[PDB]
Amino acid sequence: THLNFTQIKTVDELNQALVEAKGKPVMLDLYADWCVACKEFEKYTFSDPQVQKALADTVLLQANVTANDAQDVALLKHLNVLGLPTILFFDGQGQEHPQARVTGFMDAETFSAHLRDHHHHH
Repeated sequence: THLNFTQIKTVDELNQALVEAKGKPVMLDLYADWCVACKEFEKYTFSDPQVQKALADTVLLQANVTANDAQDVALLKHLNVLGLPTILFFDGQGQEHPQARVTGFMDAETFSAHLRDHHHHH
């Protein structure tokens, strides 16, 4: 099984997705078909009900940079991404918190702990 991502391609598209998500946290997954740890996230981590349920109230975005085309490269540069896998997290105000970035494989337990570490105005 698999998470329900919304694809974005460009910097502009990311920004409008963040505008529409405003009020809910966001996770942006940076993916490529050739990225082994990205496939491992799908196999071991995003497939785990604990992770799925933990992410149920998060807007999930994905950028597929497989081609490394001009738009992909501009997005990666804009986000100061150094390589894959990278997962970024934005709060409900749209602010990215760099300490939350995930830049290597994490199993379900580790990823869930990362996610843990604003609900109904609390």
